[PDB]
Amino acid sequence: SGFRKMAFPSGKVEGCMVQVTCGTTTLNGLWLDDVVYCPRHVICTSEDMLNPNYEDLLIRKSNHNFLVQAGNVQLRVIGHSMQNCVLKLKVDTANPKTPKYKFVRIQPGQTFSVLACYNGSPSGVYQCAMRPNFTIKGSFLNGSCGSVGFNIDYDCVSFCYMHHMELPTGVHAGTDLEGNFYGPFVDRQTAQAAGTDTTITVNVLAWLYAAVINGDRWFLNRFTTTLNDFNLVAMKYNYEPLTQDHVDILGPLSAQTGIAVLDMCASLKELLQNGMNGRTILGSALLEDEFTPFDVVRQCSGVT
Amino acid sequence: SGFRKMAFPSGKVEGCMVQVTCGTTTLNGLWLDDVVYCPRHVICTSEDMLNPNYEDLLIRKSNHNFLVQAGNVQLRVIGHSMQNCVLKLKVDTANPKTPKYKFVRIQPGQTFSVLACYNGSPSGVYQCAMRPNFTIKGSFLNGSCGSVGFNIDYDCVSFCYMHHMELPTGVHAGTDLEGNFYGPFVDRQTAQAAGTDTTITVNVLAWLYAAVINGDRWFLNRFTTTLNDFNLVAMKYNYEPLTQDHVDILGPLSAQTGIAVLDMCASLKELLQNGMNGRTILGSALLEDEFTPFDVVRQCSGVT
Ligand SMILES: O=C(Nc1ccc(N(Cc2ccsc2)C(=O)Cn2nnc3ccccc32)cc1)C1CC1
Ligand SMILES: O=C(Nc1ccc(N(Cc2ccsc2)C(=O)Cn2nnc3ccccc32)cc1)C1CC1
Repeated sequence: SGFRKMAFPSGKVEGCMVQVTCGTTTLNGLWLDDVVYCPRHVICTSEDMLNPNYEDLLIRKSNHNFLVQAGNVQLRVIGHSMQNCVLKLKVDTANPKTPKYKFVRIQPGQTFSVLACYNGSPSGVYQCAMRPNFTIKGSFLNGSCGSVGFNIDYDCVSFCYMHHMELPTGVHAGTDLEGNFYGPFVDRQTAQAAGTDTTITVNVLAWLYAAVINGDRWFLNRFTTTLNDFNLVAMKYNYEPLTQDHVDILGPLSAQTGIAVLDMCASLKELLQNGMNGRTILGSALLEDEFTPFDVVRQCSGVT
Repeated sequence: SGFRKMAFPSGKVEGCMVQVTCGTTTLNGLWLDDVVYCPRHVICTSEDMLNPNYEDLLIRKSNHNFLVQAGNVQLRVIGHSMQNCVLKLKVDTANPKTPKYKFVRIQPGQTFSVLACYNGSPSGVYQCAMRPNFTIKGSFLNGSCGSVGFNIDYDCVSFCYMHHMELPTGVHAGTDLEGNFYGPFVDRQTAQAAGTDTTITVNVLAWLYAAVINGDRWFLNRFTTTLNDFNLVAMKYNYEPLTQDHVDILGPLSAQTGIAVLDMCASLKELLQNGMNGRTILGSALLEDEFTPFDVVRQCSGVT
């Protein structure tokens, strides 16, 4: 028992991190097979971030201008190309530590682990959620760009995120591994405000089921609700509207605990209306929304 | 910016996890050089956990009774010995993935990452603190025993914890890598209650400095306090008494922010007395105590 914000073991990803330097700028790259993936803003100078013309900036760069170092060994760059907001540096050596992998574009509300890196070296790993407003609340300092987000299914690493920027609000924006930004963000040093950060209702419910499984049950009540009644309350508290698809994914947790999804919704409704009253749930004094129903099942069953 | 409960990259530890089976029981072992370390209760049956005589139980076991598998390859056991509550299985092959390592016995209040494993395979990584009552609030299911806690300094892995048991209260107990239990716990299926779980005051203060660095400052006040005045309040709220050594370790954070340690203590005092008033600090509605002053500095500087 016990419930923790658990990240995937990062070893398979650590073996892919490299350092990419272009002129004065150094950031992280992801080396898979004979390609190194990195944010295209690696080619930008101080007077560029303001309004960069990446096509015009990339014209002044050749294969030899991109310095890729893996550990203490230099990789030879034989090709370079821009795909949306990422650069793909073709190297002459396939990464011998390349795991089985996929590039996936995750849905808002889904979770992933981030391996924060600096100068191609890993510093830490933590679990994140893609917010409904397509930002992530990460922990990144200058030099962390190119750090990636991922999920792992047995031996396959699904890369879903690459870190590119920090908005003036301290939240983070980035792309999938095809270089497409999550949300409306652009790789430009401009005021870009994130939209309303709504709570991932399906995840809070999954976490409430995790709490019941692990012994925290004070919040269980004698009430029930309907999807429409619950959604009226969810709207007021800037919670995502719950759908029948959400109810369906909560099915295994509902079956395991014997608490119908709508009864758990009624517990959530009362917690939203009345607060925690100074109490805690799984060591938290607020409703946790960064565990999907899949994460709860995985952690409560021990999937390796 | 941003602040997260970050764990160390687990790759160096993943390469050490093996599966150890003795009779019907399977748990995790740690393979470093030519030795596999695992909890000695791997030799116990159902009618043993109640009151096991490990010396008498180990007498009926030979090198061939301990099955050690690393991935899909079997290791040959050429020696076995019991050191306190761990078994040391000498194997004929040095682990080719053995990192530079140390065995350290951590102090209560210090933090570490846990690589949770099942059948020698890693499932996840999370950050823990050794509670002042020598328990850890982990996430472990049956089969997780032998999972280890560790810290990493550049390339050196300091192993500090090995998981052995879950107390009837859902908290976890374990040993250092010499097999000595943290706290008064014994590897026996008996009621063993943990003592009072006090809050790690030096860590809450370090987290409050992390909050100021990352922009959360509503809790800063116009007051100050003394060590004795603060400790009167800390006693009432089951917080660890703050010492001059604690003040000294908070020194770099105090210097970075320009907020004297005793002024931060006065903010903590008011938060203890008046609560959060429905507000949050670094996305938490309670005072976080599982970040040491070293963790805050490391995360806020980007040590890899
Ligand atoms: O100034 C340089 N580069 C350089 C500067 C800023 C950035 N930007 C914005 C940007 C994006 C596309 S263009 C400009 C970031 O937000 C990067 N970021 N991400 N997480 C951060 C956390 C803290 C601080 C910065 C962080 C990206 C690149 C060269 C070294 C001289
Ligand atoms: O029953 C067997 N072994 C077997 C049973 C219990 C245990 N024990 C207590 C114990 C310790 C020394 S003696 C008995 C644990 O607390 C292990 N633990 N740790 N985390 C857990 C989280 C959830 C459940 C159990 C957990 C250790 C070993 C053999 C497979 C048949």
